[PDB]
Amino acid sequence: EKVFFVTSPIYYVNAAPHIGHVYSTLITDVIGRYHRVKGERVFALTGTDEHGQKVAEAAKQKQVSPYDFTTAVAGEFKKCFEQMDYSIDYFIRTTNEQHKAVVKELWTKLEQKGDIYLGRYEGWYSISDESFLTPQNITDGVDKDGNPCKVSLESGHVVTWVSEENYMFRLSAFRERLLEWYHANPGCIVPEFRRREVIRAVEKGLPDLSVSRARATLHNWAIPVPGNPDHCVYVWLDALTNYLTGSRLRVDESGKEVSLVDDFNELERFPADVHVIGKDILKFHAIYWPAFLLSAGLPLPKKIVAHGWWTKDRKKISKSLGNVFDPVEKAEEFGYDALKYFLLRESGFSDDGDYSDKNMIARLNGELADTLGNLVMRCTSAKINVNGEWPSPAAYTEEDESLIQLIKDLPGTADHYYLIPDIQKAIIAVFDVLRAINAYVTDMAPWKLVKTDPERLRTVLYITLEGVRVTTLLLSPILPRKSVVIFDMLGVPEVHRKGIENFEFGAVPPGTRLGPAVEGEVLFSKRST
Ligand code: MET
Repeated sequence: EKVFFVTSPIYYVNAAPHIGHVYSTLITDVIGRYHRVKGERVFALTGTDEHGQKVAEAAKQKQVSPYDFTTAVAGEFKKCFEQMDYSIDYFIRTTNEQHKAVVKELWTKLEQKGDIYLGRYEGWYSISDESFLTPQNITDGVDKDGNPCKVSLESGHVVTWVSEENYMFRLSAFRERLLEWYHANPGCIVPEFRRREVIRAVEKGLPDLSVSRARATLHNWAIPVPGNPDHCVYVWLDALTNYLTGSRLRVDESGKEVSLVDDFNELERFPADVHVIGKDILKFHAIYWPAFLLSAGLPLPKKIVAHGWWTKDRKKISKSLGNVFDPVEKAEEFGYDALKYFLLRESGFSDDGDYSDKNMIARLNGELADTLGNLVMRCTSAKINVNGEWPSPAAYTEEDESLIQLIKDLPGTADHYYLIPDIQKAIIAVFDVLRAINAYVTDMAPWKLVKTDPERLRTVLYITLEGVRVTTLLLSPILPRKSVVIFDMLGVPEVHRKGIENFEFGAVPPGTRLGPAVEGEVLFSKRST
């Protein structure tokens, strides 16, 4: 029994925030939310990666001091995530003094167990990705302007040769112990094919890792290696330590950090239950990170879910090349909950998704408006629900027991998808049941039963309300604002809107009064063809 701990990756602050970071954090936010809906202590963590050469030089380009720059951008991030209506507990910055204490404390652990030694790194490097790459992983390409140069195959960004005396981590010694972990825990990297990638890599062989860099190279914009001011710590070790730092910070209601604890157990968050990340940063989390943690004798995480990169109208995203995709703007256009749904629904973690205003409307009209929207407006109209209450149900037909089974079985299958995690599958799961409820309703024809057979209408309405309820509960994390509006319409008491107990069918007693119906309001609004 522990605080469920879920992360988004801390984002480089070299440019403004955009869909990549928003999507990543939404997943994190959703996973966190669901576990809270369960009624569990949760700790969600997003943040910014502010040190290193990439950011140091991005500051230099705009021609302002990095101290000013990083605080400026971090602000654009805090603003945007605040606009997206997330429920992240704390927002972490690698410039934070408590974080340094941790980073240094972690360093010394690695040093005291003798897994750090002074060496050299002579090889390729991407500043834009802050990644060490072998000659096999680089190719010919084009300079930021004219000239021929070498680029990364992974990312297409320029690589420079580096020949520095660095401090070296014995990553090569943790190959065998990594492969046991990949096996021992064969659902610890999601999705499965990304797990096969990681194993295949570690199987080939692992070099040692440069965990320090010549102070000059970095423009002194990093964390000093303990005992040697000539060096600074690899921006990635710095960043990967964010998870441990955040696990150790007591946090006030205003959201400001108020204290760094000595030991990770004191807050019961570490090790992270889930690390949400993107495909592009897999090796750091799936190879380096566990190797570090093993070295330092800390526990390893439970799950790492890597996702893909987005597009718009089948063309990659770029502010400069004619195809932008501003989430705060599209959220203001179509609705914040609606946009989150689309992003979570349209593409699963094994896929590089495709937004378009066409499909956004298709799914908004088809699913949000027509499936779910009509269902809540039906079972709560004056027309069908003449007493504005939860009716007491008569005897159940087999076709009733049929639907009830779905509704009963739904929580458990959604629990699994949410836990994998596979948020797409979980949404579909729910909607299958919503579709099933709209069939049952069309078939029972309650509009007609209000005059023919009120004793029967009681059993239909009840099942429909309880269906809509349980489905809405399990969509809570996806549609946080709209689920509340739904629950209000239904008149579901606040105690019943959360908690594992209210997954069970029949948790709201009959006689429960519905919410006051406002005439002007709809739940979802259709858009043009
Ligand atoms: C601690 S995970 C770091 C992620 C990295 N800063 C990025 O934005 O890709």
